[PDB]
Amino acid sequence: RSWIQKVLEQIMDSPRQCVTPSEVVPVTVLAVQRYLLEDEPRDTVPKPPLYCYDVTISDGVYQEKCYLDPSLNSLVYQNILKVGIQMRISRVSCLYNEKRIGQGILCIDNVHCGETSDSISLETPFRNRAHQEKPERPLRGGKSHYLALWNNEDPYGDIWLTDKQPEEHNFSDTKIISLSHLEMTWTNRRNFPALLVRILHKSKLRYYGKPDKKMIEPYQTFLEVADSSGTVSVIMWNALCPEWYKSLRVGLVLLLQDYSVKKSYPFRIQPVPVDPQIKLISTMEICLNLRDPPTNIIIIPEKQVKPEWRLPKLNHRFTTRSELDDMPENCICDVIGLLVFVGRVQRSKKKENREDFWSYRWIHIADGTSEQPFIVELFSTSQPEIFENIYPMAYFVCTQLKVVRNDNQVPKLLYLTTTNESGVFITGHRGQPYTYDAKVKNFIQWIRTKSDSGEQKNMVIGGYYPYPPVPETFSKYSSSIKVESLLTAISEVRKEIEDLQYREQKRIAIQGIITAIKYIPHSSISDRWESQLWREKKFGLIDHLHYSRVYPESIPRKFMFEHRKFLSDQYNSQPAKYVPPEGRPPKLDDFKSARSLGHFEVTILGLNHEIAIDVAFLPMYCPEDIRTSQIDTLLTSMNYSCAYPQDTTGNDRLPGPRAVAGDIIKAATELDRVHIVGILDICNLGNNKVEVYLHKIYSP
Amino acid sequence: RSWIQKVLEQIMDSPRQCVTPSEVVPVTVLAVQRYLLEDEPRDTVPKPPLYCYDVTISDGVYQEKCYLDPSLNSLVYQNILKVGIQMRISRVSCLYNEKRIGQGILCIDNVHCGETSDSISLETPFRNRAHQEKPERPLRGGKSHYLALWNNEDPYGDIWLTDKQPEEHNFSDTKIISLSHLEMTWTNRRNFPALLVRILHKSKLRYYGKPDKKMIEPYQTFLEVADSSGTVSVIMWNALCPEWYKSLRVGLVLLLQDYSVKKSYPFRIQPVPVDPQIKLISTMEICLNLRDPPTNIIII
DNA sequence: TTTTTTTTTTTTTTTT
Repeated sequence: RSWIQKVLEQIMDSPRQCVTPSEVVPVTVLAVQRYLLEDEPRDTVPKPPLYCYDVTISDGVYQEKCYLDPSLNSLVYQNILKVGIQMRISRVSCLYNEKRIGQGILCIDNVHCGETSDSISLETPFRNRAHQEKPERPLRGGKSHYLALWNNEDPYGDIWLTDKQPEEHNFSDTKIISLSHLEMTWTNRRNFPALLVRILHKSKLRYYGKPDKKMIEPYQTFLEVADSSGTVSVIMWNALCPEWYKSLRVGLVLLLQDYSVKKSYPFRIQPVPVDPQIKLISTMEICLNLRDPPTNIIIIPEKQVKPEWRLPKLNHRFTTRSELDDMPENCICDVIGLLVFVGRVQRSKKKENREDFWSYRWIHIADGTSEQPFIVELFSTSQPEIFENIYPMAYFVCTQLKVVRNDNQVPKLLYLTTTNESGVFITGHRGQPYTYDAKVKNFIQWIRTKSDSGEQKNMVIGGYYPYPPVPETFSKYSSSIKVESLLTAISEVRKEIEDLQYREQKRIAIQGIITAIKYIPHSSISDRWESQLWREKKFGLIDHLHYSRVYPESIPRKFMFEHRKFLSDQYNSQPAKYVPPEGRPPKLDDFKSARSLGHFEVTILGLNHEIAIDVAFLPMYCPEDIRTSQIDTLLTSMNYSCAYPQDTTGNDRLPGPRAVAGDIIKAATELDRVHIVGILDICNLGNNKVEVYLHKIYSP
Repeated sequence: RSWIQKVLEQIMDSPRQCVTPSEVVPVTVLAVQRYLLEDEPRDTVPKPPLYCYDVTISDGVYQEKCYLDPSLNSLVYQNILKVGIQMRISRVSCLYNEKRIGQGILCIDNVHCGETSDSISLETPFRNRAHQEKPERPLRGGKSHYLALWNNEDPYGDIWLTDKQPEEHNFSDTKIISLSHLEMTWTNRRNFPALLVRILHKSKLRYYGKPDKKMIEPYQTFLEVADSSGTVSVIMWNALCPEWYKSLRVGLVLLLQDYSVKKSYPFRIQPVPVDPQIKLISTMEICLNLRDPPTNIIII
């Protein structure tokens, strides 16, 4: 028999009772689906976690979906409870979903997540066939739905339908009034007639679901649509995004018929159209709510489009690196280029809610117009299939990129960022979606010229990439940070490390003195230096923090199209559901390191000589940068270009890695008893793998 | 040159080590302030004092604000260590504040307080300019502040401002509701509209800064403002008190915006106003925290 | 005592 069935029979007739199971045999996790925790008593002092998770264990005989007790949510937060792990259940309890007629829900009250399972069989049947239903929904609570395991803007599950194709509708007997006319007469007329518009901007999803509120699929997406008489902001309400979101895209002629015109929202701004001729309507807004007969939205095909209507054409503000160099800040633009680098999918905490996160990742889009790549801060645009599976050597096109500039720092910062109404599309060979635009044709011409010339731009994927480089002087660094939180204590650092969540990144500043720096030939005369101060105070340290370890996934690795899937999966966000690995995968140490140096280990003794720490120094600058003076100092972590070397062909005479390592060690030795201000980078790679890499050493 | 300079140069390179000063020269106390003793280990059976003291001993040349070892607070409880006295420091130590960029701090660890000085100079320069920063703050801690020397219900220091003046806020399109309106509708109002209240009673300050919890300006004052017939016990939190307490007098017409509404604190005792005709709303209370823009509190 | 941010809302009259 199966441990699942044994436990179920053991605790089936004692609902909501904590019962240690008779026998504990490891079970295999196969999925972790997240959803909102609702219908629980929030009066409790430890406010219930905002979200709860369902774990789909398997026992070799049957696989059953379990509801993890929210008290254990920290395990999923730190990615300890992965997919395909050998967890052992120490406590179990039953629970009946009164909103449904089914069986008990095995509740995992206590667990001991272990190691990976060598036998991950997804062919096992489901003990409770209700669990194996086509629409994958949460165990508890009416018509509940699942959210993306990490962020709230990524569509996830099966409710997100993608089967809305154009339909031929005859417009005879239809009025299709102009948007300006509607703006004039939306406060008097009763039956708002039809509208023929074209989507010009599609924005990310917005999850406004709150606990203990009678809300069903609380999603809203903002669409800007334009006709021959202006443009308006169209908003899709809950229960409509699931059916239409994955299908609606920019450039689709829609026929909205039964809508609701409201006064518009003052806390949300309407993006300016690419073509200024389009008159902007700001006093009006169109709300699309799900209706009984699904006719409120119709995707009119292009073939039916008549020039007589003169519908506005989807334009684009495509920009090239050279042009971007001359564009003021906050000047929206579009970028088409070749992905020559992709970074980890890091996460940041929303400033509004402490339990929500943004998923972002840095990518160096590049073109033939300049020698520097577009640095784009790619936040999730509710396009997980493209965002998660993005790889170098791909023609990438984003839609709405706000320009961000900072000239105070000596390394002038010029990186683009994705806006709310942005979009991501991967292009293939000649411009697939945007061939007509001349800039796309020029980019394709450059691609062909490079291909026939035998030149290939260097490619990288993943790694430790703290793009924003701290300024050259601590005063300028602190000009933005508050005085009370500017610095921390070497002792308090431990809590900072222990507070981060999956891929949450943090930057802290610590006051101390470099005591001993050691060089670790990383890839496959003096490498260690010790300070007399260290030899004296090493025996009187209260707590010597040891975080000078570099993980294999923090080393950027040169991309290889053949191992594309493996390389991508080694740096994406943790998948929600297990998927068996094709054949055997290679070793993450089997790929060449895009870096060009070995990592050092820096020991810092606090100003009071009581506490110490061991950070790891991971410079990303090549010796050519040293020779041409593209680095503020040898103790920094980035060259000014903030980009990896391209087709390195000039290291024949330049000092080798060992010479640069000796220079770095000597520079560190120059700071013997000097109170320096280190800038550390704390990133938690999940599964209790927190990397603490040094960024900059601000000397007096 | 000076005793201060000699001792500091002697003990700068040995933080958290106790060294008898090379020379013991009487030094005049020119100031004595009191602040919370957080960041100390509360695991010792003799729990360290809830407050520590900073003494601005002055030599003939300079005066450098020092730190009094909490074990010496007995000399201040009896007022034996007062301003204007002459004392002979016997033990010193160097401590570095890890939340500020600055030089070492002299840690007084044993004194022999004598008698009043014959000549006290208030014009002696400050050796360390950091000590001379106009918004005076305690030597230890990041955003710490000095309390009053003896009682905790008296504003003290430069954090307390009196610069607030009446402002002519236009009421062209300001949505002003009544207190009873919130009383009936405050659990459904996603946004709480503006208010136009008038102060009736202003309470004495209350310091709730415990040593272990990390709080900034643990100052809290309860103001009984009454808009229209209704009256509620508004309560200002955190660092809002030392920006509006020395300025707000009873009878000032306040315009509170971007506020919060919650349940009345269980042990709260709302005072009855002079006029009985008013309604004493005692179910919900408006909390005024420091919003990033300075529009939350505007007096008309 | 402490404690912040976010959106959601459907419907049968007028003629002068």
